[PDB]
Amino acid sequence: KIKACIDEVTTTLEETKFLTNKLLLFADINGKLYHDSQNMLRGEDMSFLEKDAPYMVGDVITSGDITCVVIPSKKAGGTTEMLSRALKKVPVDEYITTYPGQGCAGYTLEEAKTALKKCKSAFYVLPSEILGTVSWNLREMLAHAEETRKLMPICMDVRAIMATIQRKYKGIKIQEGIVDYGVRFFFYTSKEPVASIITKLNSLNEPLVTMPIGYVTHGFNLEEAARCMRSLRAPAVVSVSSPDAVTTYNGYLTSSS
Amino acid sequence: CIDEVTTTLEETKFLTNKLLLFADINGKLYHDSQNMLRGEDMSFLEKDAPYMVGDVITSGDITCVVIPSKKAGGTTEMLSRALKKVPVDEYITTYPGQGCAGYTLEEAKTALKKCKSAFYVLPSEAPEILGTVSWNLREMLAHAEETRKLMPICMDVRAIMATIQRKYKGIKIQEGIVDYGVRFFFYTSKEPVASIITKLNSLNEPLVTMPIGYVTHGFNLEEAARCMRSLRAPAVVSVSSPDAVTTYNGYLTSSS
Repeated sequence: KIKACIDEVTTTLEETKFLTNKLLLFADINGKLYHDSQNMLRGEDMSFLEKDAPYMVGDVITSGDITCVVIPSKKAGGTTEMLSRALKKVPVDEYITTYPGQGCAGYTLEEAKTALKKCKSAFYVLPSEILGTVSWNLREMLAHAEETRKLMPICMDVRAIMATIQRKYKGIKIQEGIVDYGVRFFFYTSKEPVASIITKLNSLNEPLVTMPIGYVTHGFNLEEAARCMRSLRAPAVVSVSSPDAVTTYNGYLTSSS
Repeated sequence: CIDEVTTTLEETKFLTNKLLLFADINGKLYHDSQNMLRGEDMSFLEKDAPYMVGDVITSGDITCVVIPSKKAGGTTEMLSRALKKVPVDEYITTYPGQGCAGYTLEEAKTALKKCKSAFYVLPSEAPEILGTVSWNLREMLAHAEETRKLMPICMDVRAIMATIQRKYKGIKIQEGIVDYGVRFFFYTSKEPVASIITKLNSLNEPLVTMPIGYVTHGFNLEEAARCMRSLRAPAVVSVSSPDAVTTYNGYLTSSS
């Protein structure tokens, strides 16, 4: 059940803390917390969560007032029914939590809400850059990346883009990952899932100039590409098709699923 | 649009000639689409690989569409959009994206119904001849040791590992094949079900196993059964109680 959303308007954190001290965190099979659950921590010792890893979906781990549940991953085939069932394994109580299974190709906000509402526990739910969206063509993007020395993610499987690159940067040895030849490229495939490309770029944590990842290449429309791009944390200049798409994209990026 | 058929492929070919096959990014066909072939030259499908979701490839009367994979995050909306790229016509086809952790029958039906093309839908591979038993671990191990059958086991189930290590003292537990008293096939809860199923289908040998993914990967019995339809290697499958045998067989024999 969802007792309240902690929007700071209607409900506040310090006031909810009178009701319960218990937190419900969401983890993956590897014992790694979902980003929203990680942002709920304030220097608590989370070492205990790796002491018993790897986990099975539905595994419940408790240390003091922190409870962690191992949830199914949507980007690996997990359904809403599987999500609700992993939540039913949590001992019935009052918890401060977030929407489970957010973001790139993860569960939608409505699916996360449903799973929390279906649960028998009472939940106090905490809620889950625009300045970077441009409308530059490939030429303009390449010129920017060569001048700034920024990393430029590029889908290796877009034939028209590869021909342009090979003609502009003659003798380029195209290979997966980092290729520093005129421009510092980051070559990725349409085979590698978007969430995986995003994790690799988030890890590399450096300035990027890119198109919205997965748009067309991985079967995403603009909205779906934007929703996945929310999970990109590395500083990025993001180029959309037309100037008309800039506002559209910003709208999808700024919304709630 | 749709006309679900009780009749065979060779029989349906009297109605129309065009086939709609479903492929992945690598240009490899989905199992149901591969079973629709009768020695046709499929080399052309590799000539232009890798593909993007939505790519349409035609040679003669065979049309292939690159569909999104549900077991990799694909949605129904993505599936319907890839299908809208297929030229409007009459096709003999199957339900797209069937398989383990693939799209459900209702999601596949919806995507085909959303499409403007007219379909003659051949049934999926699913079902009398069943080896569903209700054996406990000890019984399963005794059977595997005497028959020398391969016994898939989830390495991350602590209680199962303790039993194994106590029965087969000195066992060096490692991923994959470990031949020590029983020929085990150790897998992780990290590896997806469809991937374990593919590895076992490839090894193609007699198995004695519990329904793959049940509990370990978050599946309830119904979901584990639905994934088990994709298992083709000969298998003895053990469920909890004798009461679960019929329940499981029901889920295995059913539609979705």
